[PDB]
Amino acid sequence: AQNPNCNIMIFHPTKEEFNDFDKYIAYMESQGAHRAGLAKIIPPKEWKARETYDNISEILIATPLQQVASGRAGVFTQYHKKKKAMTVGEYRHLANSKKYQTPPHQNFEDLERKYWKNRIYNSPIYGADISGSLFDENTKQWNLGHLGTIQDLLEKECGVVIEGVNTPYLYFGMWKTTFAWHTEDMDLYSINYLHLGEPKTWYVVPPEHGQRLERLARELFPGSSRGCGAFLRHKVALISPTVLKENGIPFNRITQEAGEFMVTFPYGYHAGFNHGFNCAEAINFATPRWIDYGKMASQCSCGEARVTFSMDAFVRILQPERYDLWKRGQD
Ligand SMILES: [Zn+2]
Repeated sequence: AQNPNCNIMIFHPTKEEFNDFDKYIAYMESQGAHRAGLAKIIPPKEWKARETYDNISEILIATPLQQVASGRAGVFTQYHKKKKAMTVGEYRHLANSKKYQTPPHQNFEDLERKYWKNRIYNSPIYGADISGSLFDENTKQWNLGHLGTIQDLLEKECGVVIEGVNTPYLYFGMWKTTFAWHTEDMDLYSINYLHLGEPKTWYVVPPEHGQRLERLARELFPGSSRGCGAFLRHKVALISPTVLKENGIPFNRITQEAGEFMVTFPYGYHAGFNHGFNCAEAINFATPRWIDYGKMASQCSCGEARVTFSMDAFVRILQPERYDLWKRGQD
């Protein structure tokens, strides 16, 4: 069995190897990459997403979200308070202001320390789930707007034509911008490209140990667990690496820098934070190996994980018994 310790693996494809997305994902798995639940892919030196990032200031963040925490430093939830619209230009200026700018620090480990010590006492603001792409139309390899669709994958494997179409999303982040512990909708894969700016630190639990994380979360968020059998679908809960370690939860961490891809794997619980102003793009995708994960994915029916019409068909076909209950949760 490849990668038995479930380490996060890092890949350096050549130009040739970067020419077939599906084929390279299969190759990573053949090396045991998926056991970690996350991998890093460094593109070939000659590759670029786009020419420059000089004309992105006019993109609109219709609904910036201020992330307000409740709890204690290492075990907290956050909620999203809606702010007034701002351009990326305005957002960037805000990220860089005294109130929100990255503090001076020694290195990534020093910033991580400061994040977990201090995050709860501040409320950073971010631009989430903005439909769009910063990949140049002419970029042919690993263009996140040019991947095969989950709908076509599902139809190829199962022979059922379904409505829906998934497209990439943009994220604009600042120091302390926080991604709560979660797996992807329907436990899909995800791919995340960091277009520009400061790093993102990721935490990941191996898919084979996902239930250990769920068990701990039930204990640490007892009221949340009571209200919903799949409350991590709400994407509001944070647990520090110190608390994970204290409770024996297997996990790994890695820092993504601008110009790097990260792929998350079916049922890989992940969380993280932004080091400072950045912009990332992400999309879900599927392979034949995802199908069985999609069939077993936990669903929120309490109304607190509203997703989209796009997920309707996946629940409808892969989980007929859960569909009705899920649906009315969506109503
Ligand atoms: Zn719920």
